[PDB]
Order: sequence, then C-alpha cells, then structure tokens
Amino acid sequence: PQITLWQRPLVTIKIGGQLKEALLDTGADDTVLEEMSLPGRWKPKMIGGIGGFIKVRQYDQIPIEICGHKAIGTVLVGPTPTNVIGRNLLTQIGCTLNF
Amino acid sequence: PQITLWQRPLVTIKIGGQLKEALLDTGADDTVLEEMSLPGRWKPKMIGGIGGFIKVRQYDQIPIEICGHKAIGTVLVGPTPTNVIGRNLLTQIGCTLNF
Ligand SMILES: COC(=O)N[C@H](C(=O)NN(CCC[C@@]1(O)Cc2ccc(cc2)C/C=C\CNC(=O)[C@H](C(C)C)NC1=O)Cc1ccc(Br)cc1)C(C)(C)C
Ligand SMILES: [Cl-]
Ligand SMILES: [Cl-]
Ligand SMILES: [Cl-]
Repeated sequence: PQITLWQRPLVTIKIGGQLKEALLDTGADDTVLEEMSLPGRWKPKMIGGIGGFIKVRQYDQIPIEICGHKAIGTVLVGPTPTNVIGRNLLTQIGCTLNF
Repeated sequence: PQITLWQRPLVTIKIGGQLKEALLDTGADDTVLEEMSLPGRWKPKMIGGIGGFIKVRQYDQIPIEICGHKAIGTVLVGPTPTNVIGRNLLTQIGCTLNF
C-alpha cells in the first residue's frame, strides 16, 4: 500500500497466534511489543529511546505477518508504552519512505 | 527520493543556518532536536517515548530544510538520544510509506 502520515501509521500484525495493532516506525532499529508470550529461547536486552532505557526479552527467528506480508525476525517484548514495528521487519516487507 | 530501511534513515537538515543529521521517524508525532538555540518564545511540552517522559521546549513556525525540502513548523528541543524528524514535518515534505 501507500500509507499516509497524516495519522499514525498503525497496522494489524499477526504474531504468536495473536492479532495486534502496531506502529510502523522507520526510526526504530528494533521491533518491540508489549508483554506477551513467545516460544523458544530468549535473552535480556536494554533498549533506549526518548526518556531512557527499558529492559526487554529478545526472541529470535519469530514469524510475523504485517499488513498481509510474511516475515521472520527478532522481536523484543517488554514494558513499551506501545507496540512498535522497527526496521528489522520493515525491510522484509519491502517498506520504503518516499518523497 | 526512495529510502530503504536497511540502515537508519539519516538525512541532513538545515535549521538556523546550520546543517545537522536527523532521523526520519514515522513513529514520532513530533520533531525533537538536541539542545540548540532558536529564536522567539517557547512553550512547555512533556513528550513520552519508550523510556518515559521528558520536558522539552516547543518552538513554533521554525523554518527547517529536510533533505533539501522546505518546511516551516514546530520543533521541540530537549534531551533526546538523537535528532528525530516526526510526522508534523514529514507531512510537509510529502513523505509516505510504501510497500
Ligand atoms: C506520541 O508520542 C510519540 O510520538 N513519541 C515519540 C516516540 O518515542 N515514538 N515511539 C516510537 C519509537 C521512537 C524511536 O524510534 C526514537 C528514537 C530513534 C532512534 C534512537 C532513539 C530514539 C537512537 C538510539 C537508539 C535506538 N533506539 C531505537 O531504535 C528505538 C527503538 C528501540 C524503539 N526507537 C525509538 O525510541 C512510540 C511511542 C509513542 C508513545 C509513547 Br508514550 C512512547 C513511544 C517521540 C518521543 C520520538 C516523539
Ligand atoms: Cl531481525
Ligand atoms: Cl530492498
Ligand atoms: Cl508543525
């Protein structure tokens, strides 16, 4: 699609058998979701943004579907104020900024 | 231009006659810059990011060039980890997301 930026670019994602809303963020290195369960190994990470850092669990090789498009990558889970889809997954669905 | 996301979408901006680097961030409502001097009066704003809240100085109607594209709008100045260009100015330069 072509997604306007008059409003927040929120889309539906499918992950771990759940449907969720998340924000497409070209400025984010990583994808970070509010608390949820995911299968497999994880390790702890600290990630920084405006306001400082939060501790999250890093899960690798997680399948996800974003706006209909399948990808696989690293998903971080923790006390983020909002679900964010970062560049690690945006690249996989062919997302570009255009102007 | 068309900017892919395999690296951070860092571009050159010009503000107050000076060049700076800033990140194009579709996840950001607002544009937040690192400490700098701007003209006129400012108003308070509290903005929230992944790590919590910060206090910034809001300046309105500031001219800013982004990748050579002229904009004039609201710039927040405060203790941000990086210069971020948010949707308030991305809409002025005709940016969309495409995949
Ligand atoms: C409506 O309120 C907002 O618009 N607030 C914006 C904001 O914070 N938007 N949030 C998206 C992520 C922003 C950002 O891309 C910004 C950023 C980019 C690069 C770097 C730091 C910060 C560089 C350093 C480290 C890399 N670090 C990230 O790459 C991190 C990732 C690990 C999530 N990236 C980010 O944190 C969503 C959000 C929304 C509501 C609330 Br309450 C909290 C979060 C703000 C404060 C920038 C205007
Ligand atoms: Cl990844
Ligand atoms: Cl590509
Ligand atoms: Cl503005």
